[PDB]
Amino acid sequence: ITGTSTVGVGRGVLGDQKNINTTYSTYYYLQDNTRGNGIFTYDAKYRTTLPGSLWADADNQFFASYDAPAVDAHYYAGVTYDYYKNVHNRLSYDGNNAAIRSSVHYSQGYNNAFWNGSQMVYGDGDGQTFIPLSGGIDVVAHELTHAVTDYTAGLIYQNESGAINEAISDIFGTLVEFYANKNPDWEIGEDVYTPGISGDSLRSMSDPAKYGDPDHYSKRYTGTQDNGGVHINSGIINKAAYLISQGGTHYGVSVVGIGRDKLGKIFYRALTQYLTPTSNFSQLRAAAVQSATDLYGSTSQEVASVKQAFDAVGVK
Ligand SMILES: N[C@@H](CCCC[NH3+])C(=O)O
Ligand SMILES: [Ca+2]
Ligand SMILES: [Ca+2]
Ligand SMILES: [Ca+2]
Ligand SMILES: [Ca+2]
Ligand SMILES: [Zn+2]
Repeated sequence: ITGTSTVGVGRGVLGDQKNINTTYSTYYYLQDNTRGNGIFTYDAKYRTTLPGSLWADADNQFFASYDAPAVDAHYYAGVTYDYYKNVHNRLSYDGNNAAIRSSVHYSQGYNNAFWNGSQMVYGDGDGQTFIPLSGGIDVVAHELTHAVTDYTAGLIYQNESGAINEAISDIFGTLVEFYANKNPDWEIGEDVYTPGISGDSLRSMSDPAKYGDPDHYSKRYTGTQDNGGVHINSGIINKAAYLISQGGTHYGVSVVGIGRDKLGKIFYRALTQYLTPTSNFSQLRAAAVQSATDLYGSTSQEVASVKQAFDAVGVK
């Protein structure tokens, strides 16, 4: 809509209070004009028709429990925008400030969120397995990172290429968690998964086998479920990103950690410069080793730790 840039306030899924960029024209719209061609948040109103209606509010106050998922979808899209702009000099998901569109209240009891090729979609969950999935900054950053991947490497959402795709989304989901610096971790979806059970998560990068995901190439899933295990074989790359950042010893291979900034730079460079739609794990190692070499030189600790990390999860 055409209108005035303004600042509203509301509560997120977790009851946290935050300010949100709105646009005034009769109603206050969840439209942020401060970021590229803007960030727009829509109400799917418990239906599967997309995007639904641009989120509208009479008083610019978003404190109803109905409002909570919209507040987080809108705010965490902004933090994610800021991360790619400030840390990687990237303007929105397409590199040219494309409008970022989110719909919340998708379907009834929907225990998922997705990038549909055009926009992000968040369910409310059933209240048991999930609460509203926009509540997780790692979830919002994960789904918008699918958009980045689609406009860069274009990794095919199948087999090894699909697993790298899933891994990139978990890596950048987590680095956006750390950039926003609330209670960041190396787990995926802890904030919105199983509200009755504390301490658990959907997936773990630090120890993927905790949730039944392989942490070594030799334990890879080769069946057809989950498009050839895109959410499963992602553990092998997830664990490698974790060792590169934090270090550790895994099946007796020692890796010196180089921290989150360097991990980000290396994997962003691999994503935008070397990876292709059909890239496998082996070509991801080569891409990640070339990126560290470009950035830090062939003889650096940074290149050594990428090599030791890919060695540790059994990727030659
Ligand atoms: N995003 C993962 C986990 C979601 C929870 C399962 N309903 C997937 O779709 O496989
Ligand atoms: Ca209101
Ligand atoms: Ca957390
Ligand atoms: Ca997390
Ligand atoms: Ca839980
Ligand atoms: Zn994903």
